[PDB]
Amino acid sequence: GNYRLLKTIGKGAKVKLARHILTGKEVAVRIIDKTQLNSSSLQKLFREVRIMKVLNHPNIVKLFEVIETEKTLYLVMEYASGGEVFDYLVAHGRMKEKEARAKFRQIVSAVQYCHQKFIVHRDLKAENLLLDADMNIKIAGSPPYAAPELFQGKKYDGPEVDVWSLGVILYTLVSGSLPFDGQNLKELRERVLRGKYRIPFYMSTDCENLLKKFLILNPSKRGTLEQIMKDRWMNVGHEDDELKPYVEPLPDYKDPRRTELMVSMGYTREEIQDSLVGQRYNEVMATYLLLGY
Amino acid sequence: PHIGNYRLLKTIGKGAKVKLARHILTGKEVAVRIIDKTQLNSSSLQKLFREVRIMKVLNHPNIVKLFEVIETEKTLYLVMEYASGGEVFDYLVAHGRMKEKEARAKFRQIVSAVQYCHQKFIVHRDLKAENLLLDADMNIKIAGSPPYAAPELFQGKKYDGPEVDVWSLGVILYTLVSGSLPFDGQNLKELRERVLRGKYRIPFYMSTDCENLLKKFLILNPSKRGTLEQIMKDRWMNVGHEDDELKPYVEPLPDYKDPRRTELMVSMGYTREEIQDSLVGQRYNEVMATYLLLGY
Repeated sequence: GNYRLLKTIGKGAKVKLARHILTGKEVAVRIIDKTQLNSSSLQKLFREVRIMKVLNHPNIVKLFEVIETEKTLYLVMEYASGGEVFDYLVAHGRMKEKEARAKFRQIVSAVQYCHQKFIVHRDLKAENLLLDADMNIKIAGSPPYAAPELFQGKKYDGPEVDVWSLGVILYTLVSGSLPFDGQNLKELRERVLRGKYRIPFYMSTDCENLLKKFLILNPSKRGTLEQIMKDRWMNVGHEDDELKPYVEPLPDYKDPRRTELMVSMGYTREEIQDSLVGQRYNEVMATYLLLGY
Repeated sequence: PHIGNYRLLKTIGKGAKVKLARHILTGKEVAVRIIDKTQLNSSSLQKLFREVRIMKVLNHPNIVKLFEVIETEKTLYLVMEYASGGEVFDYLVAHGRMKEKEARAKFRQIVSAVQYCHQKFIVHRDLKAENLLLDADMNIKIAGSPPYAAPELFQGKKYDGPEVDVWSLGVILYTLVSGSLPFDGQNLKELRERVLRGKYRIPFYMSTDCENLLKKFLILNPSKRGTLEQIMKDRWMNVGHEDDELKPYVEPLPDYKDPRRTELMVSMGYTREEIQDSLVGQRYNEVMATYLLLGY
């Protein structure tokens, strides 16, 4: 629709770099063929959509428009033009702790924001953490991140799962490698269940102390992130601004500047209003959003 | 571009490297695996050595043959069978599912090969299809891991037995005939929930024979699973082999005295003496390699 599709940036669903016509703005459009999706995967797709709609945090990709046809679902979102953090590491060794922290602060914020809404990512990879033009985290190979309880036939519901995973993340962020590894599953399981991981000589005690806060075998012995947020390593170099849960900014559905512009385009205030209050994510809403730059 | 007796040709796998090469004195093609041991951490070294001990012993037309080991302090070299036709994985993604007649052909070799390993109390412990290669003649050669895991993994159960391999083989069959995995998910929890339940989708075109055989592999309770030797008697396995049933593989006795080759080797300047010693020795030095490679 409304969007001039530029190149492809992910295949086989496809993902297309596009420019929103009326605003000139760049968006990634995810194009999904529902007809190919088996029963179970469709539920997951729908669940995923419901979640995007509601997430609004600077470090989680923003959803801009959903366009639905019988065969195809299109998702228009924020383009992360910085690649994956995965790459960045393989590119540029380990991160120095100053930089790991910078990134890791945003990650922890994002996930904790999710948590505020009783949403569990349930599957943090680093195939999952993107970066934008300015090296900011944007959130959108899975085994090493699995929590113990997985391998134990334990329930796998909580936020505590995410916390564990973040532990893993931190470690690879600062070590350039996974804490728990193996040439296979049995081994990775024996290694994860033991919980012991190699401390690199260059690690700060502060860092190791924070690692301990995440990677705790017993699930319901794990900090909330809101606690973790108070951790000392997290807040080095922020002596005056400590990490706190992110607070959503208040809805602004009435910006006269854009409403103006949109009337110019032929939208009625009426609908602009309806679409936002509605959180419909129709073209009216996309347009309002994209004029938000 | 040298090492022992091998002209290294192209690279065929990176980041250890694996180089197609031509054994000079015989003209034969071999895949050389070059490993930098300095880079291997403690644990990984044990697994390498363990892996080497095993190769040296395996001798089955559908497991890659080990030809030579060349050890240096930093670098270990493993010279072996080159399977030119790539992975079965690929072949499927290339040419839909296999029809049963063909699934069976391949799957016979696979089950033979694993069972041969079992005779030797060796458990592959990690059958992928990233693991099953094909040679020039579409024969299986044995050398993405999660969907193959047996239940007991996710349950904290011990994970030692042959029974592990059997389950995996179940998975293999299924993908071999369906062109896809019996147990899937967008993630671990789901793949676990799916594997623990055991239920998998039956495709409309599947024979009842086939599904009967699948049931024989994929049984939740580990110590309720056939040996492969039982499985080998299965009806589906043996359709189209009414007169030759799959039985455990019997490897043929050693011949360290092939006059034809010993000859040619003397010609090259090896002493019978040493040819003899290397083989009895199961040294896997250049003398042995050459003997082996002359066996084509």
